[PDB]
Amino acid sequence: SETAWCLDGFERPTGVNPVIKPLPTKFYCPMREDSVAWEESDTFNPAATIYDGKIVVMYRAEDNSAQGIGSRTSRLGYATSTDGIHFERDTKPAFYPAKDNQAENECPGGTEDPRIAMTEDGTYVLLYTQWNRKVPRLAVATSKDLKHWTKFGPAFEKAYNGKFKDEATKSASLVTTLKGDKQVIAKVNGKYFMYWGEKNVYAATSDNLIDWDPLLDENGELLKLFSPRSGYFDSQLTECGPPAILTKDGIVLLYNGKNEPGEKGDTAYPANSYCAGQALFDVNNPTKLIGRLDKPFLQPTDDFEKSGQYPAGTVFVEGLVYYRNKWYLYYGCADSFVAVAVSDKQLNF
Ligand SMILES: [Mg+2]
Repeated sequence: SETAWCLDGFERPTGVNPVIKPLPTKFYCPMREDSVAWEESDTFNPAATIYDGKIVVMYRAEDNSAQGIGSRTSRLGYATSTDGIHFERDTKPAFYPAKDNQAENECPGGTEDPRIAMTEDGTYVLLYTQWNRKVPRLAVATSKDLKHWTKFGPAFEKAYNGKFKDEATKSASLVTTLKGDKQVIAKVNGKYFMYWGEKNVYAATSDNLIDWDPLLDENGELLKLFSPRSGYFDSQLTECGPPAILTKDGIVLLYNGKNEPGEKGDTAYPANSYCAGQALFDVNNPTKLIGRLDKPFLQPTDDFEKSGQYPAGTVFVEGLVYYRNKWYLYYGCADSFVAVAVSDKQLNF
């Protein structure tokens, strides 16, 4: 099969979704200095990882402090599961804006759209968006326990004398691999590597997981590994999803395509909807694109995927774990809920 390399075979378990919905839970916010209903409006765009024998989903939670996409405060919840479907949720968010070293970048919009991957020595590396209602910035935090976090600030703060420190950035997929059943961050040609971006798929390297250097073209502009394309589901945006997976057949990148309305999109899919795709890069040259799905492997199907805070619908893939011999894929549903799909497919390592 020409698509044998992809991680497909996903199925929504019958009747279980969504697995995380909003709740009226309160916590004392150090940014507001006030008790806030931190997950009252929408719970979506989740990171996922494995810690202490369980699946952990860290979901993007929004309060009702305003109406409109990007108008409120995002904080990350902490939910655990032993079956991938039923979650036990903390009442206090595990990650949030505060009067800390990142206050200016994260106030008042908070901390959005997390992805998590883990090093071989057990360090969780969180890539997320800082939102201060001016510029979204991709930033890095680390922890050993997913609760005691150190914030290191924007991923591109230092690179090339700060060239990109005030550019709008988000949505990063670190390269990982499986060593046996254990999913860990993997160097490519001696460097840590990630795919990142929303408007195109860009990349960056690092020696230390915190300071990242975006790949550039000959003019010193961001190198576009691939881009939105006329006539396909990913015709307006190509936005990186969960961490990438280095297999024997290439580096697999799950990503989110936004469909251009009308004839320059794929009219098989709803206008403006986000449906999930996959790309494949060469293991030795990780900027060399060697595969890309013509059609999405996941699309809005249930009513809470087809419309919500985002009216045109999303299945926004962002968390992915290998647990109890299966893949559990966590995705945002129309910027409003978290859902799971499960696959038995075994990739080649
Ligand atoms: Mg093999």
